[PDB]
Amino acid sequence: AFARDTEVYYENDTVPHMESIEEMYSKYASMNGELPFDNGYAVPLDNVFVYTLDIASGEIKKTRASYIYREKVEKLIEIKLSSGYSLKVTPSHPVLLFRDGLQWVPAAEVKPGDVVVGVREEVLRRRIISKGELEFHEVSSVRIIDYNNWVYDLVIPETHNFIAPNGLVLHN
Repeated sequence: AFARDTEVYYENDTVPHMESIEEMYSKYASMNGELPFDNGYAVPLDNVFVYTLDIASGEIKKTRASYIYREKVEKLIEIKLSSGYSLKVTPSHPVLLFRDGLQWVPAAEVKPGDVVVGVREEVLRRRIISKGELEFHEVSSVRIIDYNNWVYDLVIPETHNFIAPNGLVLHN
């Protein structure tokens, strides 16, 4: 799951939005209502789409996202890239790395010097979005953060990943 300030890129109705996952949760809770589930809460999404990468081919396509779920968590791992971007996730959250080949590795196994996989972000702003160009980012720091707040998961029925506004390929 993702920290509240994780930016997400999505379309609804045909127009793009870029906002934090908490902002997006709050928008759809205003529009659709919140459902208590497990120790958390879920909100339904209507005609929200995110972009996803077929990692083997490099084809990017739109796919629907159905729900966002949130729950409270005490500690997260922050993976700070040399670029300055931070991915703040729960410790078992899979992160797409290149080590000996492309591999999903849980966040708690990521180390400084690892490289995280993304696409050139310009691809999300093209009129037609078809093929991604991969780009790798080096991990500078990995540390535990005292978080004590809501973490967010996106339910995407057809796929295991979606693309962030900075192009990172994130596990759903």
